[PDB]
Amino acid sequence: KLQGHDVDFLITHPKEGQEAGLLPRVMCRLQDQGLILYHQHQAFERSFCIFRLPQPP
DNA sequence: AAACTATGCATGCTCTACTGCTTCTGATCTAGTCGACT
Ligand SMILES: Nc1ncnc2c1ncn2[C@H]1C[C@H](O)[C@@H](COP(=O)(O)NP(=O)(O)OP(=O)(O)O)O1
Ligand SMILES: [Mg+2]
Repeated sequence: KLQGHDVDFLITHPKEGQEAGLLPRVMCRLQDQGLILYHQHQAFERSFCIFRLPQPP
């Protein structure tokens, strides 16, 4: 598809047994960066958000 | 020699405080239902 309504990703680690708490850390880091308008919760393995994309113009 | 007053005792009622036991209430928590999303 060339058009959509959302962008969906899947995060994994080829090595077994390391992504115990990956998502909270990445989400909080992005929030510190200042891009998440909405976090589903503001250990979980799923979340939907509303990113803040800066357009080139 | 008699009357007044200092001293004390015995008892009931009341404020005040303190310690301990029991019960009630505010606060900390899992099941059911509807709804959101993917
Ligand atoms: N009700 C459901 N039942 C089963 N699987 C589902 C599902 N809803 C989603 N999935 C699975 C399959 C879906 O591909 C994926 C999430 O896809 P989306 O972001 O909800 N819709 P997409 O991005 O594909 O299209 P568009 O750009 O037009 O909005 O999760
Ligand atoms: Mg999507």
